[PDB]
Amino acid sequence: QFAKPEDAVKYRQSALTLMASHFGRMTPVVKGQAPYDAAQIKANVEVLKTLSALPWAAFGPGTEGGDARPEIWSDAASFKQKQQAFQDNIVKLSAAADAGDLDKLRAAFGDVGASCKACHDAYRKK
Amino acid sequence: QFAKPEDAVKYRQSALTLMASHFGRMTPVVKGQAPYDAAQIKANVEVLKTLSALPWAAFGPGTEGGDARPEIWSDAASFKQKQQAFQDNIVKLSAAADAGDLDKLRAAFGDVGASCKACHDAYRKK
Ligand code: HEC
Ligand code: HEC
Repeated sequence: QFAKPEDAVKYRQSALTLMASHFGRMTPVVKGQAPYDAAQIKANVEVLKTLSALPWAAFGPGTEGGDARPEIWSDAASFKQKQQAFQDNIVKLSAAADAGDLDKLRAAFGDVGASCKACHDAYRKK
Repeated sequence: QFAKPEDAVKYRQSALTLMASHFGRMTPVVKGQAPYDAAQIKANVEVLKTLSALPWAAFGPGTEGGDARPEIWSDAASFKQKQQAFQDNIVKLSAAADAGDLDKLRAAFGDVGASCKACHDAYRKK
C-alpha cells in the first residue's frame, strides 16, 4: 500500500486526522458539557481503538516526509516509547468505555491527550 | 467534529483514503499473486469494515464541497442505494474473510470494487 514514501505519508496523515476526530469529539462529554451516553461512547472508543493502531506501520524504513521529524528514525527506541505510551493509554480508554465508567473515562482521556502532545513536542515539525 | 463543511470534507476524504488502502492491498491475494493468509486477511477486512461505515455521516446536510457531486443531496434516495449496495458488499466480504474462504472472498471483493466505481461514476466529480 505504500509504494513510495509519499504514499505512507498520505496514509499516516489520514489515519491521524480520523483519530483526532474520534478523540476530540468526546471532549464535551468528559468535561460534563454533554450527557454521557455509555453505549454510544463505547462504540466510538472502539472506532478510535482500531484507528489508533494504524499510523505506526506507515513510519517504516525510508518514509521520511510530511511533518515527521527525522528523529523518529534516528531515535527509534525513544519514538517507540512515545508510541507505546499512547497505545497503552488507548487500552485504558477502552477499559473505561467498555465498563461505562465516566470518571475513569475522563482520567484515561486525559492520559491519552497528553501522550498525543508529548509525541508531537518531540517528533512533529512546527 | 464537522464545525464547517470543510471539516466534513476533510474527514470523509481521509476515511475514503484509508478504505482504498485497506481494500486495494488485498488485490494480489484475490488474484493469486500472493499467498492467502486467512488470519491476516480476516484482521485486515475487520479494519476495512470499521472504516467503510465512516464516510457517510460526513455527507450530511450542508456539506457540499470536495469532489462530491451536488446530486448526492438532490438525489438522496438514489445516493442512499449506492451507499447501501457498497455496505452490503462489505458485509459479504466480512462473511468470506471470517470463514477463511478464498473463492467467496475473491467474489465479494469483486462486488465491492464495482460498487465503489458505480458510486464514483454517478457522484464523484472528474
Ligand atoms: C507519536 C508517537 C504520535 C502520537 C502518539 C500521536 N501523534 Fe499526531 N502526529 C505524529 C506525527 C509524526 C505527525 C506528522 C505526520 C506526518 O507525516 O505529517 C502527526 C500528525 C498529526 C495530525 C495531522 C495529520 C494531518 O492531517 O497531516 C493530527 C491531527 C494528529 N497528529 C493528532 C493526534 C492525536 C489527536 C493524537 C492522540 C489521540 C496523536 N496525534 C498521537 C505523531 C504522533
Ligand atoms: C458513494 C456511495 C461511494 C462509495 C460506495 C465509495 N465512494 Fe469513493 N468517493 C465518493 C465520493 C462522493 C468521493 C469524493 C469525496 C469528496 O468530498 O471529495 C469519493 C472519494 C474517494 C477517494 C478520494 C479521497 C481523497 O483523498 O480525497 C478515494 C481514494 C475513494 N473514494 C475510494 C473508494 C473506494 C476504494 C471505495 C470502495 C472500497 C469507495 N471509494 C466507495 C463516494 C463513494
